[PDB]
Amino acid sequence: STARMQGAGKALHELLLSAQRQGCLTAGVYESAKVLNVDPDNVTFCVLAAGEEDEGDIALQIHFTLIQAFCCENDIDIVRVGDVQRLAAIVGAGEEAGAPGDLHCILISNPNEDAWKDPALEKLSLFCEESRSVNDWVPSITLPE
Amino acid sequence: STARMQGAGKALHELLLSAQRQGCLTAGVYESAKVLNVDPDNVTFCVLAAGEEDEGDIALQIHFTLIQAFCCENDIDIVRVGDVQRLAAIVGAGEEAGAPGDLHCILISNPNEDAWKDPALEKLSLFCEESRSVNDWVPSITLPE
Repeated sequence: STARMQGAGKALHELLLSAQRQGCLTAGVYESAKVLNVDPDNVTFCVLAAGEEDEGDIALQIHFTLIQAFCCENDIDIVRVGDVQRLAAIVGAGEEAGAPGDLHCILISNPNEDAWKDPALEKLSLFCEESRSVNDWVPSITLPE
Repeated sequence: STARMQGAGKALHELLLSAQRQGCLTAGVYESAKVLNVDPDNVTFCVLAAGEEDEGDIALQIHFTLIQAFCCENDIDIVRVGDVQRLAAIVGAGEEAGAPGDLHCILISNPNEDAWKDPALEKLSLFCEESRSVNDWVPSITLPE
């Protein structure tokens, strides 16, 4: 895989960990929708995730369409991951109350109102900008195993 | 009911008819989500509708939360109606292919790229502005019978 792609997986991986450790990681569609309605101005990155077990989920795809429309109109960087388990493992760092019931959508906000100069976030911001240039608005990232 | 409220029902009723006649009325969540992703800049009004038959529909409420978050962040006037049948009758003007499968969400866009100086639209725009002042972001309108 490309250096850019490998760099994306690492950057997203790192971004997920730092965010959950800083308590600025929102998990699940329901919770993400609340945040987009309550405090959108502080959202800095969005990850949509689904797998073969989700194919045929109409409501979920509508959610992805709505979440994508929002992030794009608000200049929120958004990517997609297809390895839900790999994602569950990463996000599943703290004391899971069983297993993050829903990881189909993940939002990351900045702890402070001002910008969050996180290197991984800037790395992804450039990665998305590049995919956007070829009209790939919700590019997929392959998380490092 | 208040003059303002009665004026809202009439304005929304009129707005619905003019819009469907001008082919700038999008019906249903799926179609509305597509439009918000394809051409949001031309959406001028949003109506969410549901009834007792929808209580317990989780996916639908998430849709309402996402649609509301979008319209609000984009300054799209949004209201809600609880009389689905009354709404079906109004929207059901043309040759229905059975019955508008989904009227839970309705979008209205302006025929031209420029503003749409429709009197009913301006009437509702003021009605929403007033409800917004008392933090009522998705106010309900009672359609005239």
